[PDB]
Amino acid sequence: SKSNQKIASIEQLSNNEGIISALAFDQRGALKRMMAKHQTEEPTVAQIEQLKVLVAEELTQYASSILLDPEYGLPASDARNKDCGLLLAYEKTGYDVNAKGRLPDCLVEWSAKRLKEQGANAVKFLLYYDVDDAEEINIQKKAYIERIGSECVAEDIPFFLEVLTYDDNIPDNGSVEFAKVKPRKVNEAMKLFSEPRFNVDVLKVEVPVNMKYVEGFAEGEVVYTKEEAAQHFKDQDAATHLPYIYLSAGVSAELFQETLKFAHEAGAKFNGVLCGRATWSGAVQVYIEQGEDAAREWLRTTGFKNIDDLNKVLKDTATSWKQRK
Amino acid sequence: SKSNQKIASIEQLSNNEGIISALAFDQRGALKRMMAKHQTEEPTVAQIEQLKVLVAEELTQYASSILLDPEYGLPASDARNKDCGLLLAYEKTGYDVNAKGRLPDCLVEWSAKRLKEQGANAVKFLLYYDVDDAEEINIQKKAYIERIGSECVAEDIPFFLEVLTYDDNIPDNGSVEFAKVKPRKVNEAMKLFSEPRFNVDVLKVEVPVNMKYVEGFAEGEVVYTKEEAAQHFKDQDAATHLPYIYLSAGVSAELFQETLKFAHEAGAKFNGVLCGRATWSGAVQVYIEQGEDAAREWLRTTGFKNIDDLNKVLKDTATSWKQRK
Ligand SMILES: [Zn+2]
Ligand SMILES: [Zn+2]
Ligand SMILES: [Zn+2]
Ligand SMILES: [Zn+2]
Ligand SMILES: [Zn+2]
Ligand SMILES: [Zn+2]
Repeated sequence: SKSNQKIASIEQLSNNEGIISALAFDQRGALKRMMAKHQTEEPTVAQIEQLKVLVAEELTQYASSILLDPEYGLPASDARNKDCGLLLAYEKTGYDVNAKGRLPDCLVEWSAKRLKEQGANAVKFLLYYDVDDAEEINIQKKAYIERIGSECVAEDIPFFLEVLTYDDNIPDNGSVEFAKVKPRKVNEAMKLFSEPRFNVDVLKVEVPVNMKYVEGFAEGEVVYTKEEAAQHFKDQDAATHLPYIYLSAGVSAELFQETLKFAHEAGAKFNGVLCGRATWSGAVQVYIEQGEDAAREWLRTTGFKNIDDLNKVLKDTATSWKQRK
Repeated sequence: SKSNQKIASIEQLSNNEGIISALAFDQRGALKRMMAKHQTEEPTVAQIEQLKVLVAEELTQYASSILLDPEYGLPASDARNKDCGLLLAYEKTGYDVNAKGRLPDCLVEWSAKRLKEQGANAVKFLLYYDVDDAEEINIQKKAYIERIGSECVAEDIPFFLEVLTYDDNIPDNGSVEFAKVKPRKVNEAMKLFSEPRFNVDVLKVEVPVNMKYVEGFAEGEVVYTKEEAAQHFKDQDAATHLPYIYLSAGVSAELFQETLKFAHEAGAKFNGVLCGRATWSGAVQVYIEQGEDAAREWLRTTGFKNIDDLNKVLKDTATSWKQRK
């Protein structure tokens, strides 16, 4: 029984079939790491704002919505296509490697009310979550999400909760050891944050396996057979009643496309994507080394190919956010 | 047009005339400072919980509600009189003297939803605010209060905002220099936090003058005449449309009583009090030095006299929270 305004706002984030075919560019710390590979200087605010503007200007005509951060992304939000909706990120970027727990913390100048006043159709918040963590840590995380979920009810604005999994006992997310526990980490977190007390509207989540270790896709060690990986997608689908969409996690455009196909064939009725680096990552080096004009040209050719190829796959694979179990 | 449930909850916090005749004991850091004057050991959790229990057991029959903190005050909340309502504090105790700005920060395990689930009839949050501070500091404070105000709308629970004033240029609140600016600091903060965007239900505030420097009350220097002090109370009344109640700030029971009379004669239509140390402060030394039985005896004699004398003054001076301008 979702409120009329929350329904209306999620319609504004979705395409004409109800698929969330969204473009993600709220990267801050992560964008700076990408830029640091191609220049010796620290990135400027102006530089970062302008790169986000280029992506919004060139690619939002092909997206149903764009996710931006309010620290650098407000000029880009003004530049978005007239039919493209807006999500704004609410968490501070990254986490303190020297503090235990990756504890969640909102941007200090912002509230759900102020994000709505900037024109957001949704508030997005990223939480790092390990279901096996100490309860002393996880209680703080549950309480924090309850606050944000309550703010978004009062402000009558959809709450998109992004969950990224981790385990302090397995510090490398990309490892074989992490790949074995990932389905559990992802699916259990979804079960928890689907509880009504968190007031989440849409979950933005990882695919439950690391595809780099799935039979057929794997160039090295194989952690799961195709049958095993497919079952992890089925378990993910059963973990929530809420609409859920996938993040790209910086894999190649082609691997992300083949992942969505695999999810669909396995029986995950995912409702779209918030796809960032798989679409636009190549623009960063071009912008730095060649300049603005060359970056625009990259976005009009390769960027366009990446998002158009993605949209074609979504048409065949994704399910309206309104579909009910 | 307050919601039905918020109205019902504030009725539960008020007496049969609609006056908030409430008992405050959410002190944590401040209570420890009081206890440290009478023992060499650091206070224990068990010790602090039990002192709050004694106050709830002996005095809540004479109060319309009690304000407690969720860190030590939950056993005391269970012990309150059946007709006495409950407010729970949401902020961490005190502030970091080594960090600039006294920036607001909720208790990490709590949310408005969880406070409501403990049986609170209201959420109370303390904000330290200097209207003359840098905007870089104050924007964070406004954003933070907007979040809490929004949570309390969603959870349909009254939001009591306590404001304490300060000025980093005048580090001693109790000084003559601070006394001169206090009315401005207090009244301007009330004007700001009465804006609809903060969703405050009731303001808990300081009296706008330091009575220790008002003509007639002053033993030393006189900062304001009686006429001048009376006008500051009139300005306070005009600063808000919301119900507002006074905190005691640890003055004597008799001075607090004469302050409420002065406010009333000046034309401040205050709606009650959240009175803490003026009522129970003497119990702390007795509990530590003499023990539990002696503390109960103090509460049944002097404690009772203090709260009963206060209730008599409130009957003559305070206005229903429902009164409209
Ligand atoms: Zn390079
Ligand atoms: Zn993301
Ligand atoms: Zn198909
Ligand atoms: Zn003593
Ligand atoms: Zn107080
Ligand atoms: Zn009178």
